[PDB]
Amino acid sequence: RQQFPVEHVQLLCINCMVAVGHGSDLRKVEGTHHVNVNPNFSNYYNVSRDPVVFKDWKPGGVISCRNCGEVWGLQMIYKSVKLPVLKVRSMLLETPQGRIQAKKWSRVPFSVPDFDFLQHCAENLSD
Ligand SMILES: [Hg+2]
Repeated sequence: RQQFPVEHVQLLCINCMVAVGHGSDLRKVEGTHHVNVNPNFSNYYNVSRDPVVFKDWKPGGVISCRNCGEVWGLQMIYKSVKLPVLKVRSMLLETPQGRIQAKKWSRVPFSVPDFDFLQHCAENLSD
C-alpha cells in the first residue's frame, strides 16, 4: 500500500462526500480511538445526546454530518474536554491518488500522531 503525507489527504463524508476535514487534524487517543482536534470541525457535525451503555474518557453525544446526517462517530470527554471520535468506515479519504474508504484506521495511507493532551492546553482560555 502507498503512503502520503497527512497534509495531502482530505476527509470527506462517506455519504455526501463534502470536504469536511484534514487528515492532519487526526490524532490517536489511547492508541486506537481516532479523534479530530481541529476546533473548526464542529462546523460540519451535529451532536445528539443519545447516550448509551475508554477508561479515562466518558462518551458524549452521537456525531453526524450537518449536511446528510451520516453518523461519523461519538464524542469523548476527559477532564471536561470534548473531542469527536471518528469511525474509519464513515470517512472517505481523498488522497492525491483518489478516494479510498478504509475499514481499519491502522490501514490508512498515512501516519496518525498520538494525541497530546498537555499541549492541547494551547486552548485553555476556552473550555
Ligand atoms: Hg454527509
